Amino acid sequence: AMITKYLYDENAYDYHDGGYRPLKKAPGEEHPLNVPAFLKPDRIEGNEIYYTVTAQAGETKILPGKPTHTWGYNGSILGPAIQFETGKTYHVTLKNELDEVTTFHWHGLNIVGPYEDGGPHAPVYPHGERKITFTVDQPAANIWLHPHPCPETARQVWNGLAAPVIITDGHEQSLKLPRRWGVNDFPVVLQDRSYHDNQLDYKADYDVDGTLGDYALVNGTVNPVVNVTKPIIRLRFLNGSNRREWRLHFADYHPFTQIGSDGGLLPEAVEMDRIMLTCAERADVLVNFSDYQPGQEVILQTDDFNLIKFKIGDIKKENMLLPSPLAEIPALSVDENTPVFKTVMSGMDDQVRLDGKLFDMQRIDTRQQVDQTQIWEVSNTNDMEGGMIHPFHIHGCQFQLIDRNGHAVNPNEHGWKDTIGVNPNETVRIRVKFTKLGIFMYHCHILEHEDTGMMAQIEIFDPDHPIEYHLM
Ligand SMILES: [Cu+2]
Ligand SMILES: [Cu+2]
Ligand SMILES: [Cu+2]
Ligand SMILES: [Cu+2]
Repeated sequence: AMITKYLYDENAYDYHDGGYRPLKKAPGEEHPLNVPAFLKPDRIEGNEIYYTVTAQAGETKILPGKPTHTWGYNGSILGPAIQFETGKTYHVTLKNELDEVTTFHWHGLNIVGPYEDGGPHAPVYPHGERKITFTVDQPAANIWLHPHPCPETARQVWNGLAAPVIITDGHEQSLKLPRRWGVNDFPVVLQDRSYHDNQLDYKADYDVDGTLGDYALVNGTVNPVVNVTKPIIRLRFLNGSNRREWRLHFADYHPFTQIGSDGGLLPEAVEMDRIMLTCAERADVLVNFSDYQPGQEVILQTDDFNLIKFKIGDIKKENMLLPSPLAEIPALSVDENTPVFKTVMSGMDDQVRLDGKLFDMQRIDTRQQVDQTQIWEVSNTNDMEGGMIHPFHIHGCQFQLIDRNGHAVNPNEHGWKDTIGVNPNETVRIRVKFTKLGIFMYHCHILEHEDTGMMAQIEIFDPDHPIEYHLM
C-alpha cells in the first residue's frame, strides 16, 4: 500500500497560524543545485581520521546584485559534506573564526556529552579552537552539524551554519545504492530565508513562535535545478529550517521510495507520493525518473510551491529493485518493569515550557542509567484547534517508537529516529537505550522555542563509574 497522505495532523500544520508567511518566488535565473564537496581529511592513519572544521564569515551570491554576508563551515555558507565510517575514530579540530562564541553539535551522532556532544556546555571562543576525539558506533545514517550556543542557536543557523554529515557502513555499501555524489546522490538541506537589500537580518524577521523566511533556500541556493543524467536518484532530505514544515511531492505526484529515517536505513522500504518533515527530521528517498522522456522537466514542490526542477537528460530506462528486508533493526526489549519517564511540551510563543520549566544550564532535570532501556512518554498539551506540531529531539542517542496515542506508529517510523513531530493532544511513546555517559539535551527543535528555553538536561550515569559534572 503506497502512502498517499502526510503523516501529521492537518489541523496543526504551520499554514494555520495567523503569523504564517507563505513561500514566494525568489528573484534570479534558475541555478544548478549546490552540492558541497566532501571534507578532505588532514591525516589518515589506519582507523584514525583527522578533520578540521572552521566556522567563518564570508559572502555568498544568492540573489541578483550584491552578495549576501553569510556564515559557513570551511566556506561562506552551510558547509562541506562530512563522511564518518562506523567503527573508525575521528580527531576533529573545531575552529571558530567568528566574532562570537559558537558550539559544534553533531545532531544524530552517538557521542559522549556535554563537551564532545557540542551543546551549550562546549563553547568555542572567537579565534580559538577545541579538539574532540570519538569512535563512531551506530549504523549508516544522514545526520548533520550545526551550532548549539544557548540562546543564540536560531540566529547562528539563520546566518548559514549547517553541514550535511553522512555515516556509512558495510551493510549500506552492500546495497549498491545510487552513490555518485552530485550526479545521482544529493544532499537536500531545506531552509527558508528573508533578505533585506540581499542581506540576512534575523532580528528584523524574528518571531518568538518560530522564524519563517520568504524564499526557499536549498543547499544555500535559490531556484535550484538538478540535471537527471541517471534515472535512479538518491535524495537525502533534511528539514534545516528554524520552524517551517516541508510537505514534499512532485507536481504530478510521481511515487518515490523512502529507504531511511534520522538514525539510518528503515527495516523495509516505504513507497509514497508525498512526505512531510518537521524541523531536523531526515528522509533518505530514491526516485526512479525512468518513465519520463529525455526532454521533460519534473518539479518537486512543497505544498503548491515549486521547490526543485529536475531536468530529464538522455537517460536509459532502469528498474529499481531493493531487497526485503532492507536492513535489520535490533528491537529494544521492553517489559512491565521498564522504567517510564514522562515529559510534557506545553504552550506556544514566549509561553513554551518543557515539564513546566525553562532551560537552566546548572539544573539536571532527569537521571537515567547507561545501557538500561527506558520508555519515554512525550506529550504535546497544545489544543487541537490553534495548536502546533513540536519536533521533539534527544541528544546522544537514536530511539524507536512504540505507539502514537496508543495507536499504530507511522509507516516510516519503524526504524531509528532522533526527532519526532508531536501533534497537539498527542502522547508519543518511545524506547531508548543510552550507550554514552554524559549530560545530554532534550528539547523542541523549533529553534526559537529551544532558545526561549523549551529544553532540559539528562544525566546518563554508570552507578559503578560515577562522574561529578561542573556546569556553569
Ligand atoms: Cu539539531
Ligand atoms: Cu541534537
Ligand atoms: Cu516547540
Ligand atoms: Cu539540541
